[PDB]
Amino acid sequence: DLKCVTNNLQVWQCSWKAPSGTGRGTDYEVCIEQRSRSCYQLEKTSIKIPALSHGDYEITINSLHDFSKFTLNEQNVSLIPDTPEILQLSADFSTSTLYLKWNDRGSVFPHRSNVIWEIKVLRKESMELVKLVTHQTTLNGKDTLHHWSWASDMPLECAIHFVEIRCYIDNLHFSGLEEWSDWSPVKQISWIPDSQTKVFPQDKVILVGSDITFCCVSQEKVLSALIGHTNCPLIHLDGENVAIKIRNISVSASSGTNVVFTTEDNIFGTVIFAGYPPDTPQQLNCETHDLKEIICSWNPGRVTALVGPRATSYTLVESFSGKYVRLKRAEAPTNESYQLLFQMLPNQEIYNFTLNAHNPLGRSQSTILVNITEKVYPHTPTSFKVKDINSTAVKLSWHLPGNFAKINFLCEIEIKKSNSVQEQRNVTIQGVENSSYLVALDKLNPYTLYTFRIRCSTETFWKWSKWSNKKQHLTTEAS
Ligand SMILES: *[C@H]1O[C@H](CO[C@H]2O[C@@H](C)[C@@H](O)[C@@H](O)[C@@H]2O)[C@@H](O[C@@H]2O[C@H](CO)[C@@H](O[C@@H]3O[C@H](CO)[C@@H](O)[C@H](O)[C@@H]3O)[C@H](O)[C@H]2NC(C)=O)[C@H](O)[C@H]1NC(C)=O
Ligand SMILES: *[C@@H]1O[C@H](CO[C@@H]2O[C@@H](C)[C@@H](O)[C@@H](O)[C@@H]2O)[C@@H](O[C@@H]2O[C@H](CO)[C@@H](O)[C@H](O)[C@H]2NC(C)=O)[C@H](O)[C@H]1NC(C)=O
Ligand SMILES: *[C@@H]1O[C@H](CO)[C@@H](O[C@@H]2O[C@H](CO)[C@@H](O)[C@H](O)[C@H]2NC(C)=O)[C@H](O)[C@H]1NC(C)=O
Ligand SMILES: *[C@@H]1O[C@H](CO)[C@@H](O[C@@H]2O[C@H](CO)[C@@H](O)[C@H](O)[C@H]2NC(C)=O)[C@H](O)[C@H]1NC(C)=O
Repeated sequence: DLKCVTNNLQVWQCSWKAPSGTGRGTDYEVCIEQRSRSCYQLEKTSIKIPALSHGDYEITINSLHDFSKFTLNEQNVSLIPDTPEILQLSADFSTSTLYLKWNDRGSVFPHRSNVIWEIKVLRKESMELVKLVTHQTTLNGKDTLHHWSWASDMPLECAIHFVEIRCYIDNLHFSGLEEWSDWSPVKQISWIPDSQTKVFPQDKVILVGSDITFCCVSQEKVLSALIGHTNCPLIHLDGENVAIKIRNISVSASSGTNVVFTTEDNIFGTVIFAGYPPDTPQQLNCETHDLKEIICSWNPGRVTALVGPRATSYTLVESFSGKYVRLKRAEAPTNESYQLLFQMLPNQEIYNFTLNAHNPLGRSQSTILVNITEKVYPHTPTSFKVKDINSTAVKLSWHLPGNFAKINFLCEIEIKKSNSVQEQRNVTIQGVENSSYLVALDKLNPYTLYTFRIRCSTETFWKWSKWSNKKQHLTTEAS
């Protein structure tokens, strides 16, 4: 009943059967005959002989007295890897995820061989939760450190979690059978009940239509729990501790849906918010009243169903300039659409806008490049009259705010006769200082119950302006 094993492809640690004819406490003498000629003097069963890759052996055993029918051979062997050992297991309770780190002792293992790690996670010694398999190679017999994490489906607070690990080493050039290592000694992480919250998780957020479980630690029996008028069966974890699985979570209200666990005397609970990420900002356009600042207005799409301290946030970043601007919003006192302001940079005249949107569930973006000039929108004129030199027609003078000393206009002036006709004419004027302007007409009918009206334009092509206060100051008719 002999047997040979090995943990390094280098040495074979054999151990034969019991005694045939001699009693207990006998010494032994074994020899190994292949090509060499070395013998041994043993006191037990094991022998630990050098490993023979390709080649046969000839093993002679003697009982050391009252002899011995002991003769056998050796070719392959049986490969049992050195039981791995967990380096350090830790948790991030906020995200309720596990961190494992161990070191394959590749260093004490010769050839580049492939290895199979198997990680196992139990929630209570018994129940099995995740089962991982990664495959790789014993890196040039160097100790290589491995990392593995997992975000539990249940909060790490309301149940103990053990984690073991073992491996399989397949060496392409080994002939013996290759068995699995032992399971790494157990490494567990349990939370010490030390808080106010007994219900997990607190005030989380999830994509509507997802699945989620809720913890509840306690020392007094839990009678029942419900989401919203719902009453979920109780999953019985370990000391009158309870869990509840929830499926296809539905859109929460402005205030997150509630989850209450209830006991004999008291009641506990948390809240949950199910919404959507933000929609890609639709209809992103940036115009300009004056060539000083830009107005990028946009409209959000689907309502995130998340508001308040988790209302979707917007940020306008400029490509080259690098300047940005994160608009903070009131708690929805805006209506549907909203905009933001971006001060023009001197000597730019082209902006590569990208409106960013953030949300505790997702992010979106809509970018729009522009020639600020081609996108100008003048504000309506102000405070103008109708006076001139003595004769002929009238010389108008209008006031329009901003900075346009650089370009020209196409302010079309409409002249309306005595409640009948209205021909059209336009005179071009350059940009002046932050002040009024001075135009001109030609040969107009003195009085004749005439009326005026004005609307502008720009050298660049875009929106016109709001009409101004309609005036009808008839100069002199009889003298
Ligand atoms: C304003 O528009 C520009 C467009 O101009 C750029 O277009 C890109 C595609 C490239 O040819 C670049 O040379 C032009 O200037 C937006 O450009 C964004 O550029 C970044 C570069 O970091 C792109 O991301 C990159 O993507 C590659 C592979 O996809 C990665 O390897 C890089 O690491 C990097 O992540 C990005 O796709 C471009 N944006 C989009 C979505 O078009 C620019 O983003 C925008 N203004 C800003 C700053 O937001
Ligand atoms: C998740 O639920 C929806 C339907 O939700 C409904 O409205 C809720 C507010 C609540 O009152 C629920 O009880 C209601 O049932 C499921 O939608 C159906 O999905 C099937 C396919 O799965 C589809 O054929 C039907 O047309 C859908 N019905 C409609 C219009 O809602 C959805 O299936 C559930 N989640 C999953 C993945 O099964
Ligand atoms: C490797 O070597 C020994 C040598 O005895 C193996 O024993 C042989 O096993 C095979 C398969 O069972 C048989 O066909 C042979 O008859 C056995 N002996 C001979 C002739 O060599 C042993 O099973 C192998 N593995 C171990 C445990 O080392
Ligand atoms: C930004 O837009 C303006 C308007 O298109 C550009 O200025 C014009 O440039 C063209 C050359 O293609 C000239 O013919 C026009 O006379 C210019 N407009 C006027 C009258 O001011 C400007 O070049 C654009 N920015 C850049 C450099 O791409």
